Amino acid sequence: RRTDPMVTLSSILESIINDMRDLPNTYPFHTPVNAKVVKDYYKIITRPMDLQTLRENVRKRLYPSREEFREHLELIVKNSATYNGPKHSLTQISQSMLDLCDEKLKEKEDKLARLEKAINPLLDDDDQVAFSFILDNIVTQKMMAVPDSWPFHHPVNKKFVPDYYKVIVNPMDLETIRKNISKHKYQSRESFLDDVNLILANSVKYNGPESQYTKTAQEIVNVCYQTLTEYDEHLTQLEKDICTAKEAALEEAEL
Repeated sequence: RRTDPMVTLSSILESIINDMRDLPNTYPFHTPVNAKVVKDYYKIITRPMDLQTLRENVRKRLYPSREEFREHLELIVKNSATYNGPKHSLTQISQSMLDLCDEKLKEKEDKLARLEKAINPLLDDDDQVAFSFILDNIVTQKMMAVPDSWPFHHPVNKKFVPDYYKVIVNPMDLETIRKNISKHKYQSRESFLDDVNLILANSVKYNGPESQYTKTAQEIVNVCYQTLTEYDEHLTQLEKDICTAKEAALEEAEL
C-alpha cells in the first residue's frame, strides 16, 4: 500500500543523475571544482554546483519537484558559461546533461506531475487559502481586539522580561501564529488551537494562574473559541475539502 511520494520522486531524480554522469566528456562536472587546482574559481562562481552536490541534495530530499532540481542543474550550465565561456566546449558538454535531463523529465511527465501534487497537495489550493484567511481574521479582528492584549501580540521582549525564555520552553504569541497562518501551516482548527492554547499555558506557567495577564490570555482563548463556533459550519466544509484534497492527491500518486 502507501509509498512515500518524495522517495519515489528522488529515485527518478537520482536515476537521471546517473544517466547524466554516463554521458561522454562530463567528468569535470561530476564533482566540485578543486579550489587548489583552479585557484580563482570561487571568486568568479558564487553559487557552485556539480553532479555530486546535486545527488547529495536529492538524498537530503531538498527537491519537491522537477523545477527546483532543474534549476540547480541549469546552474551547472550557467556557471560553465561564466567560467569557461558561453560557447566553450565544456559549456556544450554541460548543456548535453541538461538536454538529457529534459528528455527524461518529458518521458516521465505524468508520473512526475502526480508525485508533485502528492508532495505538495495544497499549493494554490483555494480552500486552504480561504481557511487561512478566516483564521487570520479571527486573530486580528477578535483576538487582538481583547482589551490589554498587546503583550501577547508579539513574542515576549527579553529586554523587559529577562527570565522569560529560561522559564518558558515553547514560547508562543499571536504574531507567530499569524506568520504560521501566512505560510498555511494550519489545515484544521485543531493545530491552530494547540498554538492558541499554548499562549494561555505559557502565561499560566510564567505569570501564574491568577495573574491579570493570565486573565487576558484567558479572554483571548475564549473569543477564539466563540468565533470558531460562530463560523463552525463554514470552517467544517473547508477542513473537509482540505483533508480530502490531501488524501486524493496521495492516492492518485499510488494509482
